[PDB]
Amino acid sequence: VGPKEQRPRRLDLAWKSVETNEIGLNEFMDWAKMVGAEVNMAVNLGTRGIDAARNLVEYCNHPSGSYYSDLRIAHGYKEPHKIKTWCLGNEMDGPWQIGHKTAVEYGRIACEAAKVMKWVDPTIELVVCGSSNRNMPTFAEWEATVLDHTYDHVDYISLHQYYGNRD
Amino acid sequence: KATMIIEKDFKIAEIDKRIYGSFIEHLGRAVYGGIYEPGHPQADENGFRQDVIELVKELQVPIIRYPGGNFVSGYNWEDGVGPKEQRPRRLDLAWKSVETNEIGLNEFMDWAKMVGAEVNMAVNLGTRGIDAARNLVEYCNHPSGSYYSDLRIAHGYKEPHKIKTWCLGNEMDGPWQIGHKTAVEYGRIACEAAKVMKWVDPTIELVVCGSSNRNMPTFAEWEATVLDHTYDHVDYISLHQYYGNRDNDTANYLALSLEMDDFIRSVVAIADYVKAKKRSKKTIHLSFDEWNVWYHSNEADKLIEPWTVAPPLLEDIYNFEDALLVGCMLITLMKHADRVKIACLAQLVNVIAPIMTEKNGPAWKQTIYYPFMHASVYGRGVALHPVISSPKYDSKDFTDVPYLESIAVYNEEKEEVTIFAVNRDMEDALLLECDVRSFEDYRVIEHIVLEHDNVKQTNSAQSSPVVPHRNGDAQLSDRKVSATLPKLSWNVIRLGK
Amino acid sequence: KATMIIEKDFKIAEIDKRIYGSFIEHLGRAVYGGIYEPGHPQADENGFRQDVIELVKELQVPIIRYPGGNFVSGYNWEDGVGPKEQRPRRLDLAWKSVETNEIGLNEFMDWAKMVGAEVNMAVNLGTRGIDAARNLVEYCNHPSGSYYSDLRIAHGYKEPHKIKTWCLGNEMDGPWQIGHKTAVEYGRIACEAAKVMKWVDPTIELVVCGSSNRNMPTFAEWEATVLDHTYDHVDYISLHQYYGNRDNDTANYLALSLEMDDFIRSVVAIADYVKAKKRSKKTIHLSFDEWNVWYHSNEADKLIEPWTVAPPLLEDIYNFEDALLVGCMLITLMKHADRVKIACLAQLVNVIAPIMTEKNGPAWKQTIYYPFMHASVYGRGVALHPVISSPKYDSKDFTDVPYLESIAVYNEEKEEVTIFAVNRDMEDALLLECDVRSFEDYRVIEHIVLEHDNVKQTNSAQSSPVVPHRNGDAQLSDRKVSATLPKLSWNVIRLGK
Repeated sequence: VGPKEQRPRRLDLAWKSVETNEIGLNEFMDWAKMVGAEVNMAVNLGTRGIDAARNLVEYCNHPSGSYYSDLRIAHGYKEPHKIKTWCLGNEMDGPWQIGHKTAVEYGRIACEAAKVMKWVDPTIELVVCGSSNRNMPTFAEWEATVLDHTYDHVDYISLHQYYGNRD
Repeated sequence: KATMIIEKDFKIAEIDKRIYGSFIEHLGRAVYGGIYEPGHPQADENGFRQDVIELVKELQVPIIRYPGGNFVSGYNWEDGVGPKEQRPRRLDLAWKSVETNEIGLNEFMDWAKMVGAEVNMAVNLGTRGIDAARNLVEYCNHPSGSYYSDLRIAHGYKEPHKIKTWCLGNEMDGPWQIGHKTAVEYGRIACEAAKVMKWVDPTIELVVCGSSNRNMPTFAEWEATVLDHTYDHVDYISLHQYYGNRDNDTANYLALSLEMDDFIRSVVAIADYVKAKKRSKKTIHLSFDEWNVWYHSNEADKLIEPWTVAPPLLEDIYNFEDALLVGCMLITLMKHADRVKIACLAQLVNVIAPIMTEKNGPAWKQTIYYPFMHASVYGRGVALHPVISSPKYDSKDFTDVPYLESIAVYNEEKEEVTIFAVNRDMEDALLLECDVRSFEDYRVIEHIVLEHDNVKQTNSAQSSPVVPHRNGDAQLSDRKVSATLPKLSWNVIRLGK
Repeated sequence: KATMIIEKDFKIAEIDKRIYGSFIEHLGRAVYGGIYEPGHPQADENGFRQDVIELVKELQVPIIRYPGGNFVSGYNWEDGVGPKEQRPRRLDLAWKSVETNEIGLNEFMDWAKMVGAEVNMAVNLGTRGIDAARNLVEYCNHPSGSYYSDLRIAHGYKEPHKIKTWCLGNEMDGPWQIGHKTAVEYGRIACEAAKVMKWVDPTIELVVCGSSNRNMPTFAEWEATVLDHTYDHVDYISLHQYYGNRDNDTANYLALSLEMDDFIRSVVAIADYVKAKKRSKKTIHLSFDEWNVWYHSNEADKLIEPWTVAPPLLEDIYNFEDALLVGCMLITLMKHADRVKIACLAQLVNVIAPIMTEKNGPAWKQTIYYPFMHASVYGRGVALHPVISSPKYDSKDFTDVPYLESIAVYNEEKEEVTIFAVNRDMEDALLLECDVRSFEDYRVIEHIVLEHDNVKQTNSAQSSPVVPHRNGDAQLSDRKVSATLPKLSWNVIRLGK
């Protein structure tokens, strides 16, 4: 976010690419508007945590009169994005994931992130990470533990599945 | 009388030269007044003491661990790079000193280059974690075209440092450590740090922290748990050990290398337990990345007031018997060349060091400099398995202590065989006979001896009564080397042709 | 071509003769129809087959594990003692057989005495626990003057059996085991059983259960936990391993001893990890108390209906390649004489066995009998460290497999050196040259060879095509023994003087 000359070039470790950040969340919201879609925004719970989660909700959803909401206004977006549905991280059970967490570690951070996000904006919904797929050795055990930690604060649990005709 | 077989075909392993490594921490006068002293008449254009540079070069130290040690666990690497006016003064909680960060990692790399050493760089896993670890690898090793690599270029270092071997934190099991972690907490963060560092640069190697010493209540349990968490992502596990003669029992003191031997075997066993538990084809080796005599300066250190710059901490003044024990420790590393691949004499300058300096004044060699120098210079090649028969003795803490501690190293390229030997006998000479039928056309080049009548004799800036001579009597006749090892002596018998 | 140095002074350790042990379970026809067959023409007045007794004596088996194995985990020792009329018929759930208990422990001890073997007695820690453990030690070992010792006397056995070495249960990690226990559950009960057994008789030694197999999901973790719970009270940890050639790949099959070597090294590492964790001075050794080829009889056993008496279970008929692998396994045990102190060929009679019987008929020697006999008879003394240079091959599961598997054993009292050697090569002879300089005045006594052109050839009661000959060409010349090891052969090269 903010002026392009101040956006850093980063090493994206997920896909081993250099990410320029020439597109960030405000430009993506502009694109989504053009195609008539709302956005299901994911927050980083790999290298980051609860403070970044509340601040991003505030930046996106709080109208004005705080540092992060007034920042979004300064960046050229007077009206809040008012994002309804958010993902609490991504595929956190994966040994290939940046900042992988066990089901307990993830459940705990997701619970605490969910709380602060909803205190910023109680209209939102939260999605907690399921297993990366049905074949994970932690399949089902993961979902149970994660929901045990987050149930009262979240709305959905995720599933991921891909198929292929390799034979 | 003792005997030895010296058979080319009974080999332990090629010695990894990194067993002759060392270590510099931002501790006391190791950096400030040690390697770096801008006011000194013999300082170079960048403030580095040229006399110290020459003393390190003569040791041929291949690798130096940096910047800690307990210091790293509270250190921010960014505080020591870039223009000096923007580097903050910090309270170093490890050594209760004010660290100016006038030396940071780029200046240390410049120093290391001058002494011909690569750097074994440690990352902070005490107050910091995985993000700082990836960014530091990127800063050091990624060529260009990212924020951190281009930052290093801007700071005046166009070519990457290309650091090969990194430490995942320091002594994290210690209750005295900044950001101490349990074995599980450490295993987990080390695993995740290892991953991101290797994704930045897959050519690197990683060292995971062992116990701070063999006496920790979590000893062995720690290593097992840590390796269980990190095995597939790391390359070495570390061991630390210091010794001291706090009860004036020389016989027992010189036997302490047998304990180091068992310590090594124990940690090897743990690595091989975890290898089997994981069904891994990869073998983890050992980095003995702190070892030395350390005890003499304990009481003086207790009087140092906190929050000075470069206090005179850990300034052990070593004596002759300390040199003998260091010699036994070196032989012990060589005899584990199959599994100990890196070792660091802790530390290189001023701090429990073979090299000592005085402000605006001379640099000089402690007693321990000599066996270290001999092992480093003459101990490259293949470590051979000794089948020794030696007489033995009992001490307070040890039974069946051989008077003879020895090994031979064969260097095929130089066509040399070197026998390192300590005679621990406090009263009598030891008549060593080595069966060298395996080596044809070899002769004795020289027999170096380090001895002194008084085991408590030290060296100093003023005078060095403890120094090697080359009047050993080793002789080679019908495929037998016969040598007289004086009482309480370190010996280096060099053969050639 | 291959070379080998046979250096007197480069020694592994004295071989404990108990590495030539075996094992009889109440399984199939091992007891009923094996050691014990009333009315057999060769049966003695106690019903034991004399022909089997002689075949066992010729193997010189020093120790025999009994009575299980999976059987012991559901067995009540009291059911097999006292007057036969009061012994109950039980459902043995291990092998789905009706056990009559016509043989119990006192009759087994009578048999063991006749073959000159001590008994390694196993206790039930599946359905039973510490009380039955102490009571059985008391029954067997306490002289008199207590209920259980006087009971043994009343049963006809005045002198105590004085059993030295006891197994704390059987295969307790196995999901197929009666009263399976987790490593913590097993460690705790084994600890508490060990204590009470040694309080009855402090002269005993105890063996704790390892993993039932290298492939168990709890492998290595199990041993570490179990030893963590039992270290101070026990003496050995067990390993079990079986092999088979289920994909008709001989070259891969003969390399399987490299896996056994790794398994042993792995379990030794675990013991030494726990030793260090405990700061113990005691070293735990290994009892390899089940090992063999086992696979031929798998399909046949599936047809056996439950609840018969003495069914023909596990009746592998071995072939020549099986004997070669057995030879490689024996050499592997000798190579680890320093830490493997007991081993048991599983099992001794009928069940996966070197000795097979027919009812009212003959007893005969399987292919595997021969290498076992050679190893037991000629492999007493000190195992020497093998220094060998052999050509090598790759197979499906193994890389750098040496064509030569060999070790020499030096018996100083007999002034003999025995070289055991397998040539795994499926096409070519190996020309072995052994440097015997350290054995002045030794000559070749004999060179035994087990070879057969068809690896799938078996022996039977009617003929034995697979038998040793003494036409090996080993010869001494200029301090060097040269011997041709035929393709796919087991070789015993005996030297003396």
